Amino acid sequence: RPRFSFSIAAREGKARTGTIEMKRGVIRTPAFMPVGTAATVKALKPETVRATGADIILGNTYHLMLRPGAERIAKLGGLHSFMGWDRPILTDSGGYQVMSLSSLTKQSEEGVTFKSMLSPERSIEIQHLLGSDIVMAFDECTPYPATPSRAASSMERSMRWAKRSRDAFDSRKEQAENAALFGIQQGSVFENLRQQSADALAEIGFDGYAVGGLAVGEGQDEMFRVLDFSVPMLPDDKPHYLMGVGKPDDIVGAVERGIDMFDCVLPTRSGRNGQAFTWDGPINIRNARFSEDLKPLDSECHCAVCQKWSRAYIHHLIRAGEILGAMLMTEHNIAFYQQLMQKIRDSISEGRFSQFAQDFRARYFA
Amino acid sequence: RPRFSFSIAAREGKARTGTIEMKRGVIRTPAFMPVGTAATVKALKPETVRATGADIILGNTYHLMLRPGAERIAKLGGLHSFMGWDRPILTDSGGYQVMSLSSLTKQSEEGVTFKSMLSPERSIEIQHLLGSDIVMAFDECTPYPATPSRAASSMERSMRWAKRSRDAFDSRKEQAENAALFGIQQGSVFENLRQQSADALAEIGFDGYAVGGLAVGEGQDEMFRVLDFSVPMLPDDKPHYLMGVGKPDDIVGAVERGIDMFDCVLPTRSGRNGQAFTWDGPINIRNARFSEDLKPLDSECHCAVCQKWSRAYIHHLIRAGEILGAMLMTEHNIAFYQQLMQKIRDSISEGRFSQFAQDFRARYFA
Ligand SMILES: [Cl-]
Ligand SMILES: [Cl-]
Ligand SMILES: [Zn+2]
Ligand SMILES: [Zn+2]
Repeated sequence: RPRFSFSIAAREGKARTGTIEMKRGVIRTPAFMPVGTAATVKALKPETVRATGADIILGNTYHLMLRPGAERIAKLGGLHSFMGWDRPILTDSGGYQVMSLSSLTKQSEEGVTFKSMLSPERSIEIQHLLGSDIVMAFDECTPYPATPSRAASSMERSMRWAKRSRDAFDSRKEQAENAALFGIQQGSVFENLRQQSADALAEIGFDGYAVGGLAVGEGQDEMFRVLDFSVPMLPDDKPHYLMGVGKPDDIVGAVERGIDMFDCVLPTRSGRNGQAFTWDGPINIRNARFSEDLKPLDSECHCAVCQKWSRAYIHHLIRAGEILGAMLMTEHNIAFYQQLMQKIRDSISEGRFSQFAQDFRARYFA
Repeated sequence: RPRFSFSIAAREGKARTGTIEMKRGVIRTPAFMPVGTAATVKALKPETVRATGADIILGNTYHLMLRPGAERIAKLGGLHSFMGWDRPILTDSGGYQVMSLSSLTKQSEEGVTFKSMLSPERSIEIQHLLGSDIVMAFDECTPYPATPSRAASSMERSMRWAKRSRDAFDSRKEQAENAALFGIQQGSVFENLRQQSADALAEIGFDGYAVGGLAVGEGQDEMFRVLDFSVPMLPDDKPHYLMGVGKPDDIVGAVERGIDMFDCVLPTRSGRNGQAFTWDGPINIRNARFSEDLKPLDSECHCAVCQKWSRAYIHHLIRAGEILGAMLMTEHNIAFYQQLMQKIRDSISEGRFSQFAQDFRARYFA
């Protein structure tokens, strides 16, 4: 396999389906990436992640650079070996969580200093030490809402940081030859800033383009409005990655607007909290109505959990605080997300994605 | 298969190896039973429990009679169906944990009343509703130390309760025809009381005989001293079950004294707390010395954890509080216990158990 090759096999409107080929494996798109915080997809062995259909996982950098440390992971053979996942890993830059999770942060043009310095150069180096396959440029995730002036200042700094990220990645031969680098479009909800950001990123040149700054509480209508004008600004022939999204209906609508890749903690985190996704909408398995329900979490789901255990049993486990409850809910939810992506890919390939989206919504929101 | 058949295939001194055949499966003896609290072996799917080599698990009754409730489990199809374990389950009577975990307990000849009535009859009924394969008679676990008078009074009540348990079990045709009933020897550390208890139990007649009251903080020397005279008092041709034991060296010495069955929470509970069993003794994986150790938990262990992950990774997971850490430590520890039992069975079958016990101790305590 090549370092990186994205091929589009079929299209319907703005939606696309295809593959990314990388040295460590093929990624089917549109793709959902389960999130690995701290070198684990919470409550799942990697073989179980793979059994759900995942082709790639996201590794959070912020936690790993603190514990166990990036240099330590490199000394131990890299993240893939360490956690036992041998397929592609996309790593975030660490910049978003440094702001969310640190104390006493101090921002400058050089980077961010924080207490538990992270610059573009150090972020790219950390991602190299982890052995990331898809490296994210280091940027500033603009708060929402943002004034036009502040959104512009933040986007402009992020574009300067994108060039620094590109140059740091290219100056490390092993990384440049074996990994890919994605740039991140910013600009808040403002069309002119989104266009300037797209133009700057395309001039630098990246292997893929993320739409940043949209998992920030703005609501689906506004997110879709921004995607409507933002995704067409990005190069058509490269993957489009919507960071931090999202709920099933967010994914469907984002694919309808040209997005190829997704990640979010919802299936894992909300699974451990008792929320199970089904084709008829989410359910909270802790509800007393499930205490004697012998049906599986979802009546059509093909996952191992739905083949073997009832709602009543999982209700009991989650109410009791049992680890197996978290394991089963997470496996089912990640499997549900992968089945959603498979239905999306198949429907685009067959020219019936518009109908699929309509049928999906009618049933999910009934 | 029959309802119950215990066959001894080989013997060395007081040690025995053989099989218990029951409707739901064969149990190889000496046997270690992983403990299922609240209808789950904590942090493991049943298929993983089986992959470690377990033939039978122990279900705690006290928790289940409270949550989800025995009648509810019966309505849902029984414990086996509920949790997805189709092999034999031994259930405790609930009497020990009612004393440990309840408030405002009130004891009488009829049974025990408590706040979150449990009589011999109700205990046997609960175990029936769960669908237990091996039912334990309801008894009083005598505190340690106990005066001779108090040990005698408690043992005498337990023998009256053993007869009530026998009669309740026999009066339920489906239970009598499909399950087995074990009686529990009491008498604290006193040889004369242990003999009276053995005689009373043998007169009633049971499918197997437990040695009760020895997982109570008395120390290994005293436990072994009591086993030395207590196990020969029980019928030779029936299984001997040492309840609540124990550490690996406790198991080896108890087998040398004629015990066939064991259960304890040590491998599961202490696994979640960071203690891993190895042929060279236990280690605490949280210790900083393991942070860069690429070896598996144990250098000879055949378990899936030791084939795939390093000490350094599991150290990281346990320090981070990650669910996968609990999963991996528990799988390894239960696998270690099953490998110990396999080595015990093979060495007795080959007439070299005395040498095995000596070699085991020399290395485990080096
Ligand atoms: Cl998560
Ligand atoms: Cl436990
Ligand atoms: Zn499922
Ligand atoms: Zn192992």
